Amino acid sequence: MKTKFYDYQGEHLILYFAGWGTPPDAVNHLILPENHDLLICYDYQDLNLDFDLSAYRHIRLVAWSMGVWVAERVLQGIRLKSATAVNGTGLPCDDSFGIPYAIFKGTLENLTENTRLKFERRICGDKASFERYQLFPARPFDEIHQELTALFAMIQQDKRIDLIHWANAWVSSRDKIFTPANQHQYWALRCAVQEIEGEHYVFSRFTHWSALWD
Repeated sequence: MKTKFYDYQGEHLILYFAGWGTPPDAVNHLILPENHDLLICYDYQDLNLDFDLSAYRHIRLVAWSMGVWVAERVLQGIRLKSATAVNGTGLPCDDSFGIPYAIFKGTLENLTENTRLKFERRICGDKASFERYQLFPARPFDEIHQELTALFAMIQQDKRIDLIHWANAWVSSRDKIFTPANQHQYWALRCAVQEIEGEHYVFSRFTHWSALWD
């Protein structure tokens, strides 16, 4: 996978796992706590994370959408200070616990630049939110298409769960991707759940990283 590393000379690390095909810039507006570096992880063509986590004292994970499933594999066996899921579950292609199969598979079967934009409208909700999201630099179509191909294969072949344990989960009330009922069904007996009014992309409602876990 790809990374973007921010050296703020921190003792601690915030680890952000992006959604499938999403722009890393979608979290630039979040203020970091003092004494924290940031590592943005994305482009899940594979699960290789070429980065040394060892120097950090505390590592806090924030994973959005399909990033939750990815983070469970990448960080299995790594001690985390906290792990926060944002509109994502351990079973991302799942009629009960994730994105319904018809939607997940349908998205890949029909994926074009045009349907990509329609899917981003579904992720963002209203037109104004969608248009704001379009100002983030878009990742190349061929890259996000290959990413979904890779994710689809991996997710179909590996339905393991609870590879790490989560501290809390945020669930958007109008999420049209991971439906709120499915998110609640997954997280109910696993971790604290925080409901928030919003859409699958909900980072726009936050100003500070730390609000996500504190």
